Amino acid sequence: MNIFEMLRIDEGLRLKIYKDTEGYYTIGIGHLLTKSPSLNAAKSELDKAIGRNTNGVITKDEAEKLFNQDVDAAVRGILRNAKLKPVYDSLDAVRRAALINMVFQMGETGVAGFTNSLRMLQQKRWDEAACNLAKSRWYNQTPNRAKRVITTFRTGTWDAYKNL
Ligand SMILES: *SCC1=CC(C)(C)N(O)C1(C)C
Ligand SMILES: [Cl-]
Ligand SMILES: [Cl-]
Ligand SMILES: [Cl-]
Repeated sequence: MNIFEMLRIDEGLRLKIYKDTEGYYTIGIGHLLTKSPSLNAAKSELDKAIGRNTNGVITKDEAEKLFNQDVDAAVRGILRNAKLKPVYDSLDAVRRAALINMVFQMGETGVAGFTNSLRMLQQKRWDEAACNLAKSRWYNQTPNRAKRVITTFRTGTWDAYKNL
């Protein structure tokens, strides 16, 4: 198991424009196109992201290319962020994947806002971090995914993903 397989499970794969859990236009493996209500604005972002006239449909190769770029960007965003980098540096390889997962889903700014949870993770207080992470809109809006990510932080294993 690794970060790519992990996010593929959490995000799924769809080759036509769709609305994510928040109702935002998205495509591929959780690639957010726009927060704008307009399907035309989304198709225009998609064409720009892909580099051709897509008409809202992409191939699997194209979805996987956006995915590679998105995972890379999330990692580089953690490493350049002053609140995230020290947490990331403190963690083992499995829990690092959990942090990347959160950043991929909510962005660098959102995760940097979990000030108290980040401090507990850095201190390696795993049960206490898990309880604090669950006191969040994130957990309340997407409970099954949040539970998988939180269990990964708690245990340092891939158990929440292995029967999937
Ligand atoms: S978040 C810690 C916690 C409190 C209580 C309601 C007693 N629980 O069942 C858990 C362990 C979730
Ligand atoms: Cl998704
Ligand atoms: Cl892009
Ligand atoms: Cl969920």
